[PDB]
Amino acid sequence: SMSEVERALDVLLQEAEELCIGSSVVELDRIPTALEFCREFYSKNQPVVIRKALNWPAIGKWTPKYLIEALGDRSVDVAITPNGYADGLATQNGQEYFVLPLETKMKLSEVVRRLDDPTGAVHYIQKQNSDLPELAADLRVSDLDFAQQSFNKPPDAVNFWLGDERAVTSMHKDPYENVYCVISGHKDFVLIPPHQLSCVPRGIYPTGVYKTSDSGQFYIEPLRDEEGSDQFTEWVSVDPLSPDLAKYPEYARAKPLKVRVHAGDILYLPNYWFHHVSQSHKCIAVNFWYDLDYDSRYCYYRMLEQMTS
Amino acid sequence: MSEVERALDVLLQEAEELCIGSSVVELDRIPTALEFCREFYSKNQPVVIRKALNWPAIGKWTPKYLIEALGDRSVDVAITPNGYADGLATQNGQEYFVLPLETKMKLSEVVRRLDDPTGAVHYIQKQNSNLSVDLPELAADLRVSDLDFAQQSFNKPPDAVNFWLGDERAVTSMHKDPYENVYCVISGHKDFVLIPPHQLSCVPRGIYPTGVYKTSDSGQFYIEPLRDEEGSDQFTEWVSVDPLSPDLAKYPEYARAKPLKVRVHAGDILYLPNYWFHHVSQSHKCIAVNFWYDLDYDSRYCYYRMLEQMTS
Ligand SMILES: O=C(O)c1ccnc(C(=O)O)c1
Ligand SMILES: O=C(O)c1ccnc(C(=O)O)c1
Ligand SMILES: [Mn+2]
Ligand SMILES: [Mn+2]
Repeated sequence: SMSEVERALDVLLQEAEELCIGSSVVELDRIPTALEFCREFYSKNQPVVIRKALNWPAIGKWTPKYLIEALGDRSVDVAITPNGYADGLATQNGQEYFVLPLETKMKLSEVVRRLDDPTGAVHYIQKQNSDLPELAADLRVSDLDFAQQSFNKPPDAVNFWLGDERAVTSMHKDPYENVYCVISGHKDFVLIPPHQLSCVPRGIYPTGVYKTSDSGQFYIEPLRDEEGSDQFTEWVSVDPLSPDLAKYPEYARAKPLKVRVHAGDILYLPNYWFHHVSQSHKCIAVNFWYDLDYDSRYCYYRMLEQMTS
Repeated sequence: MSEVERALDVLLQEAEELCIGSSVVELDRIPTALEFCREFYSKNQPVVIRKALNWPAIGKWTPKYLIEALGDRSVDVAITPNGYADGLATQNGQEYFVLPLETKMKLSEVVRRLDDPTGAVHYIQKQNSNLSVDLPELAADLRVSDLDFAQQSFNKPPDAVNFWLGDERAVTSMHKDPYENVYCVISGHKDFVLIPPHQLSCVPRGIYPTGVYKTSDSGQFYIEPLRDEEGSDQFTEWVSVDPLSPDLAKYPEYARAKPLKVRVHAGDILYLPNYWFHHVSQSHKCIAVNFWYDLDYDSRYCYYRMLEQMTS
């Protein structure tokens, strides 16, 4: 038999199984109305993927070469890793850390050159925007009103991504509503619903950052507080691509959803959904992050965090 | 405190600090379907809209006009001695959950009994879609299309439409319904006390023998316990507290609860979201109608079932 907290958790999971909560990513051929989106997806905290939804100029024009021609081969901020796991788990001297990317700057064409070398380190570009007007002129952001009218606030962030196939984003959650638009290539998402939290292994790890030495080899440097001892972070311990079900029995009761998002597709990723992200080589994407509007679901989720701490 | 009580403390802290289910929103104008979906339905948040309806009914529906328009036909009426149909009452040392005495009588007969201050409490409260079922001719004095602003968020027709006409002594004890509720007062006013689902742990609940009101040959009311052949009580889980006069010594947990009071006048619309606890009083001969819609399941319902397991 099981504990009191575990009886409560089991009731949650059984009720959500019977009702098939978060059991499928809805597939749409056409952009829904603002009301359809509010009713069927936003208010139900439910992912949706809209196929061939966008006809943006970008979708054709945008490549690394065209971006170099357009942006004037500017200097950008790029994240670098030895293993391709920025914000991810890595071992050193037998200790598993949560490591942050080595963040540096370089010329866009140099980034492109370093993307074509399989032998080198893994690079990805994540630009946190709000030349740049020229780039914004290749996008019809109004096409996303159907979703924005549900959130009733402007994008709190608009990110541009250009990255290596080797760049894998490990499973994590975000306090945002997320509208994701692939421009070039395809992005693979693995999604787990919030309420399955108790089936997702999480641990506490010393946090570090990747650094190069004089010789150019990578190591992990522990991160430390204002003055004194180490810093920690809580992070998903399981690998969705190859779950070790022996080490993590409970993960077998989870139900991950797999969705591939192609150029011209839209993916609504609701707030606090677990996701793991892969992509094709030199995939380009832009996504819009909206601050969430707190409802009782968030409070239940905080409670669930407390129960499964 | 235990792990479960710690988790419940988290739930209540976050909800209180984020102003979740913390008030009834007043509007003077009917929202748009999108506004209603975003601000009230998707948030499971109650809202009252003042002077929202201009139905013919709001002018004309009285005891007399209903006696005339319905040809003084016979109707279902719930009767109690204390005014608590489907409520708790004590007898011979035992607290029972009591079902009302249900009978049929002429509409004019009911009106005569509402005019008796000393009589038993009468209430036309059958619900189970008694307006569409038993009173179709009244439907022409309403305009259900005016509720489209909310109906589009439910995306299904009303699964029930109820008609209420009761005594000021007829009080409905606190309970929850598996429905989205659109409440339209026609005459008089209705007083609601509301508590959000996530405060379930602040609401005491008990298992009670079930009974039903009966009269003796002399006309005295009494509770008859409901039992099967074996002599065993059939039980009902019910809210134990009286929102009007809470007994915080008996029920300390109700201290952390925050009831919301709202009076709904003729022409006002109240949206009572699914599984919201509600207690209902009314003015004398208040007339109301309301529309029940089956709820659309999401993870909140699973969390509420977990909350019920956590507090039993
Ligand atoms: O595209 C990504 O690599 C990525 C990484 C982390 N987060 C997100 C997101 O859409 O939230 C996307
Ligand atoms: O108006 C009432 O008396 C009443 C009683 C019980 N329930 C409801 C309801 O609208 O759910 C209304
Ligand atoms: Mn993310
Ligand atoms: Mn009710």
